[PDB]
Amino acid sequence: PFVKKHFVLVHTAFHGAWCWYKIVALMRSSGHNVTALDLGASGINPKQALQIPNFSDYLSPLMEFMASLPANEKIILVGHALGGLAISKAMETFPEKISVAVFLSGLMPGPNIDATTVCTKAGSAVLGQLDNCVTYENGPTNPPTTLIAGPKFLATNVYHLSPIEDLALATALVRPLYLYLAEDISKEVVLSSKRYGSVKRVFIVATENDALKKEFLKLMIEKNPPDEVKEIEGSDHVTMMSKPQQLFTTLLSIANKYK
Amino acid sequence: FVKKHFVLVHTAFHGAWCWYKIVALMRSSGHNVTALDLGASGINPKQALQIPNFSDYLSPLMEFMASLPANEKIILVGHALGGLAISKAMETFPEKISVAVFLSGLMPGPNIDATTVCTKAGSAVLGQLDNCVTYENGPTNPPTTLIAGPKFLATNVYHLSPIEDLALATALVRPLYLYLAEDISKEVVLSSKRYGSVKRVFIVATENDALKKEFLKLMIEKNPPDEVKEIEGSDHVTMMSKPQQLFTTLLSIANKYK
Ligand SMILES: C=CCCCCCCCCCC(C)=O
Ligand SMILES: C=CCCCCCCCCCC(C)=O
Repeated sequence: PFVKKHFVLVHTAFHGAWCWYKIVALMRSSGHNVTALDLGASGINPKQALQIPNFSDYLSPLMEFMASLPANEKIILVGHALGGLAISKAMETFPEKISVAVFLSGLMPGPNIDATTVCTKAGSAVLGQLDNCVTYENGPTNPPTTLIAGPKFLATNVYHLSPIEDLALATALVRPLYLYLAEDISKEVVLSSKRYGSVKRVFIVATENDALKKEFLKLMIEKNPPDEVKEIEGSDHVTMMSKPQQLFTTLLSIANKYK
Repeated sequence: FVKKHFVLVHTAFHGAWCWYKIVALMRSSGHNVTALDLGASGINPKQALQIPNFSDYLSPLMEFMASLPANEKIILVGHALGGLAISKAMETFPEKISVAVFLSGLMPGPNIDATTVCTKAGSAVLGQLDNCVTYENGPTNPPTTLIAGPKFLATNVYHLSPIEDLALATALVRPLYLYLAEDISKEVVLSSKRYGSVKRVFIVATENDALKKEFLKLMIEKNPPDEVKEIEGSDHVTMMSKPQQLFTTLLSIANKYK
């Protein structure tokens, strides 16, 4: 008995809706509804990084989408890494519209390990890594304005287990990420047990993730326990690129279990 | 093995991203490749309304061509609408191009000009299936931009390509400013001494469109190239449906016109 479901996919830093193309295809092909979103200044979003210094505007595309969702319609919300922040806010704001939330190697802050804590730890693994660089559109007196992912950083830390053509796709598509202030992030993402915590949650681990160490990972899982943790072996950070079929079946299974 | 430099130019709605399979094959084989985004294409910062003049659309390529030291020749590949862009580049920097390749591209010449090839190309897209136009200059002025619908992409463009590539494109196609024939005709002027001096190869690649193939045959007849090659089983986006074949063809062309 087929039950049509609605998957909503949220990308990580530098990326956009385009990174899910293999997953979007498998979904639409099986009869499910899927929405892959471009966050602020991501993918083909019209905004430029410098134009959106407020974290609020980076998340607006998902919040607007969440608000426009029809009555009584539930979705399986999936966030990849940094996208974890975006969906956490969506969970806190519209808990009743989310069947189950999935954190794919996602930043999963909780009441006992706030957003800024997770953002600082995350920042350390990206800033200064290989050829990644920052800009100073506001002068040396102020914090760097944006972060730009380098091709070597992508090939080594993110796409090391993915098809080489996927690496080429990424280099031609990744955009700068405005370096949002922790203070601003801390005010936008505030989670409570009664709302955020009432949403079924599952975390997916990428066994060969070289972008986000398992140390930091186990920390979030331990300090903000999900309803379940699943693994995907042989996957690098971008599971949707390196292990698409496995991620797809894992998502259908998760969808079925929490419907 | 002589290292070479391939410069790829996309067609309407697309961007440098559509060449990802070809770009991957060239880098791994040792060659250098540049996949550019034209104005308001791919991740180019401009929005269609900001580039109402065709010159604005071509700027990323003209700009790239100028930065090239005359001694570093390239193989310039233009796809479909991209044919107009490389034609302009052929006229301005003729000596920097070893050979110019038109992948089912618009190939205007002295006998069949830019406005002619354009009007024809546009009739195959405007009003087709779920495509639509916008009016940012008011309801009384001609439409400003053309947007590619997903059904049109599935049926008329990616019909012979992997389903994921259709999904990829639906997530990345951007609007195209509806340039004026008058602007285009004035921007794309070609002369036998410059444009005509560049080695030119046309690649035929289309499958279930007799009229499309006819139009393509009309340009080859009116503006004869130095050679015509063919690729079978390709839909509109050969780089998606027949990657390995397109790649092989490009290397062959490159090794022959050093
Ligand atoms: C505190 C500054 C905000 C910037 C957030 C940096 C963290 C991004 C983590 C995701 C890494 C990736 C390649 O997906
Ligand atoms: C004078 C009209 C110029 C605008 C014509 C736009 C149509 C694009 C045709 C090329 C087909 C394609 C997208 O590959």
